[PDB]
Amino acid sequence: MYLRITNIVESSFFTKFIIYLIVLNGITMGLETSKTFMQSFGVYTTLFNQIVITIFTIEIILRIYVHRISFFKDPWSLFDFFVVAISLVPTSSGFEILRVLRVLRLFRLVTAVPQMRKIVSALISVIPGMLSVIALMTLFFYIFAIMATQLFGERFPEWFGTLGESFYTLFQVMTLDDWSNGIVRPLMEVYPYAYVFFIPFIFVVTFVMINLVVAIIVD
Amino acid sequence: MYLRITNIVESSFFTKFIIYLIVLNGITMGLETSKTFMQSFGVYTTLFNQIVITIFTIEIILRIYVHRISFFKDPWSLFDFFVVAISLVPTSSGFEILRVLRVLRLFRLVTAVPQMRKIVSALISVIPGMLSVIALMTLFFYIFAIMATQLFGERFPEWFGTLGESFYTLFQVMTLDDWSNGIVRPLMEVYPYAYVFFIPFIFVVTFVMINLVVAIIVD
Amino acid sequence: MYLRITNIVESSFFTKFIIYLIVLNGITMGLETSKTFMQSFGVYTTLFNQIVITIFTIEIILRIYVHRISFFKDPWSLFDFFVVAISLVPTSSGFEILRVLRVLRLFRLVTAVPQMRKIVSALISVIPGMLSVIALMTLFFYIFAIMATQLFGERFPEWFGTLGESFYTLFQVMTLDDWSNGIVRPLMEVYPYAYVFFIPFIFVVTFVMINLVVAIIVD
Amino acid sequence: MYLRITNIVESSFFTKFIIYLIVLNGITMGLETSKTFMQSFGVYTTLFNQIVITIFTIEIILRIYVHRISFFKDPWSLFDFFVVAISLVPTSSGFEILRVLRVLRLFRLVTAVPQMRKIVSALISVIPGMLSVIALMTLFFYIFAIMATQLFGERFPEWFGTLGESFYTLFQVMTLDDWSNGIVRPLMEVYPYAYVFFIPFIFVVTFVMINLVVAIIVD
Ligand SMILES: CCOC(=O)C1=C(COCCN(C)C)NC(C)=C(C(=O)OC)[C@H]1c1ccccc1Br
Ligand SMILES: CCOC(=O)C1=C(COCCN(C)C)NC(C)=C(C(=O)OC)[C@H]1c1ccccc1Br
Ligand SMILES: [Ca+2]
Ligand SMILES: [Ca+2]
Repeated sequence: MYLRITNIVESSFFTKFIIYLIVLNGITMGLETSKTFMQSFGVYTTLFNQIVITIFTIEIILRIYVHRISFFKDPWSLFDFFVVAISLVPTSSGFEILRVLRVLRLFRLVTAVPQMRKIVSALISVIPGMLSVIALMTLFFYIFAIMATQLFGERFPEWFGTLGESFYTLFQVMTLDDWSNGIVRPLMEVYPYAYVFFIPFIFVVTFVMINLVVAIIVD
Repeated sequence: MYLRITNIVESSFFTKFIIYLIVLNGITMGLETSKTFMQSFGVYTTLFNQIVITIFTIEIILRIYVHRISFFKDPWSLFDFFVVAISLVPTSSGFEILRVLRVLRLFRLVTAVPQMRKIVSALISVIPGMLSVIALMTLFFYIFAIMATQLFGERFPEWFGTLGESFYTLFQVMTLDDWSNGIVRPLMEVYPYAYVFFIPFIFVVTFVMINLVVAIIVD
Repeated sequence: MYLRITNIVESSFFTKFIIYLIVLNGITMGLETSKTFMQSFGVYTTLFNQIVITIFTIEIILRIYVHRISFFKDPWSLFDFFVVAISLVPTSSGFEILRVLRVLRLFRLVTAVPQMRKIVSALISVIPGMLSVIALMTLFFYIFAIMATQLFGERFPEWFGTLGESFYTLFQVMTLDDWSNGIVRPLMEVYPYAYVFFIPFIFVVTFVMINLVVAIIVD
Repeated sequence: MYLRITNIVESSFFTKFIIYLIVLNGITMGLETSKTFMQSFGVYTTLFNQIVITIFTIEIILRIYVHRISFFKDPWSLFDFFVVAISLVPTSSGFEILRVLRVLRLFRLVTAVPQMRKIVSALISVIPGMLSVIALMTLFFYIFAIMATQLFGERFPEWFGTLGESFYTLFQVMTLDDWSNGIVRPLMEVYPYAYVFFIPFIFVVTFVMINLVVAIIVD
């Protein structure tokens, strides 16, 4: 010691205190959606946000002292740091995206409850086996997006004028969402063979993903 | 008479008789849909229904004396109870919801044929493992629906004006329903970076889905 | 009558001739589709048509002599039988539709090639173990069509005006097809609570589907 | 050095070198999609391209003499060959589709990298397994397309006027893309029974599809 409190924080009671708080501020932020609540009780709720934001700043500080540099190879906490930090840049300041960003803290419920922690851990763990198929596909999107841009962006700029648009569109087509009547039929009014681009494209991205799911499943 | 009654409820004719009426009522309920048919034979049917509802009412009565508490620890029968119960209440009474809700008694055909009861049970048995993946997704939806209401509810109130609306819109998107031409493209015209909310959202939401099944298959 | 003919049927000439003809009649049926070809060669192919069915009908008779009672408890032979008898339907205008049912004769390619029959039969083989589920749906879809026609057919006759219409509409939403912006958002404009029919309906119809496949998986 | 040239090629510096040129070109070709960029670097990169093909041209020539008959029985190099050949047409010729086909050379990143090769080589190997199914499906699409064209093309020529269109359309219905409100329901205004073609059509293409994957799964 070193630790004078170290045993707290480690303590079961204290964390669930954070967990009990998180679900509260999470409840607050929900109610903060109602314009009616914010005219009638906005005041109870702004300070409340700050108590919780203070306590959290506190709790994070405490946790770093105990763990010294070893807290910063814990992703969950790294997450807890940046997510609480996020909630600390001011509300009516510069960039209201940051105003919304502070709701990300509600994912701390995952961070503080090992079971969600366990789930998130399970899902990310299938990612490393996939990066190869993720690598091929991204290359393909990159190549076809380019072809689509050069083949169709002059007469159809909304969908294909810029590389990014071809990416966004191809993704849509990839998601198969309103792809015939929505994208290809029109295209085909001007360029009758455009199905020769799109129909194969649809085949490949669909074939691969399917087999991708099989490889996960086959133990 | 305890044994005398018990010997009645268990006969293969009682089961077949109630089942046959179920097959019959279900047919009438189908018949009840034609307003031509109603005009001509409507009266035949409004009464057959209550005749059937009574015979069914008796069956429930008979089965409870025999089983006492063992009738009410059986999930299938409780449902049977609650389904005939709801079929008890009158059309004029309250509002015309129960009047439709009554069609749920056709779920007795599942209730009464042992082959189907097995299928349902097999099916339901898949559910309990999911409560972990179920819960996580629910938190994710809650958080994101909140970010969505604050970001998009002023200019797109119908889709996102409300927590609920943001929930609805999101599931629709989750189902990938006309999500692209229908929602994100419009959003992007006011808020050009809206693809930065939905594309990731779609990823999380589709990946977790895969894994819900993989874990089902693998487990 | 057995001995004379039998020597023709099991031979490689008989089987190869019929099959290669299938491919010929299939090539020939593509062209009938272009009115340009039909105004310039229609008379050639309407009778080329006439000869294959002639060749197929005769072929059916022989195979029946040679196989006797064993012909009509063989499904593939039975199919060709049915698929040919149909192709025997009048050329002239008894009435128009059955005329289109003739292209089914291209399914003789399935019957007559052993690799495809393996596939088809393998496929059909999956059906019996699924049927208990199936029935479940048809009870489920039915209960709901009844509910749907009573709830929505008044203000929305096109989609829910008839039991049969509601079934259709209901099949559509299961396939998840333009289901929200297309169907249920409008419903909600009059009946704000329609999501209580369709969001559950969707979980259920989807739950069953996934689980149908896993049942395929274990088997 | 008709023979001995092999030791220069095949070197670890060699293979990796061609990869670095692919990545630059892959980057510079993305830049070719931009109209702004082409203004102040077009000639710099118009210059860049042909050098790469040339080098590639040089690299393909060297590798052939080293491998002789074997080079042209290497699947990855044949691609290399032809995707280089495409790039070898002149810049300002008659068919501007070829110019666009140039970016196909970014796929050499697949043939030149065994891990890329590993996924692609693995994926294709699945194909021979489905060829019995693919022939089946293509036979099935062909049959229903014929039927569609004779059935709906006169009143709906845009969608069914011709075989190809019916193919496209049928392919569309099969991705279930806007099929109902988009394709079938309109049909039904004129041909009330069209769901009888399409709902069965849907079951079948979905049935074969799902089961195809399960076979992939078990194997
Ligand atoms: C925060 C709880 O979720 C909701 O706010 C909603 C309810 C609350 O009931 C929840 C019923 N639940 C079991 C599906 N109905 C469901 C169903 C919705 C939803 O988005 O479904 C996922 C929304 C809603 C949708 C459409 C119009 C208004 C509103 Br309010
Ligand atoms: C036929 C697609 O239906 C699905 O439910 C699947 C989704 C989509 O379901 C969730 C809702 N969705 C439309 C986003 N992801 C894709 C990619 C799948 C596929 O392999 O077919 C292309 C299947 C699937 C998911 C999980 C486990 C096994 C399978 Br088979
Ligand atoms: Ca759509
Ligand atoms: Ca859709």
